[PDB]
Amino acid sequence: QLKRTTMRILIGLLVQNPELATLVPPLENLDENKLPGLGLFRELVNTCLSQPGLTTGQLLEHYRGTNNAATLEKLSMWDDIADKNIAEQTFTDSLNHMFDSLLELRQEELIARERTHGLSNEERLELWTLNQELAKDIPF
Ligand SMILES: [Zn+2]
Ligand SMILES: [Zn+2]
Repeated sequence: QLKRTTMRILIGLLVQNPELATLVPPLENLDENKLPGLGLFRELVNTCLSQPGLTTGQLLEHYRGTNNAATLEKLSMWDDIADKNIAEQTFTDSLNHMFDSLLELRQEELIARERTHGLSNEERLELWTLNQELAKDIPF
């Protein structure tokens, strides 16, 4: 009866449909500490890209023995996301929500940085840009 969250959907859908990994943009320069589940998601995407065509069982086997194995097992049997017809649309929708979340975190970071240290011209333009566009047992 797992409740839906952005990272649960992304990781769950990827485990159940590893071919979805090809839809993910490069995540190399993201800070996994800013978003629970992001580090795991990025690991899974890299595994899938390393072995095109791998099945769900082959993906889960690669992660046997890791500290996330039990969580991926649960997401692999999570039938709330099991529908194949809407899987891809749900994946790309949730991808955008994840990056939306990172935008909101960055805006909050720049606001805090502005009070404590002030902003550079580049950072102040970034904050202005964010303000305009943002106005318009599983641990994640
Ligand atoms: Zn590996
Ligand atoms: Zn949406």
